[PDB]
Amino acid sequence: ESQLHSNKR
Amino acid sequence: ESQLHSNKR
Repeated sequence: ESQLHSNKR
Repeated sequence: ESQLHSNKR
């Protein structure tokens, strides 16, 4: 989820 | 995003 919440927007 | 927030944990 790291990656995803790095994606963020 | 719904489709992934769907995965919440």
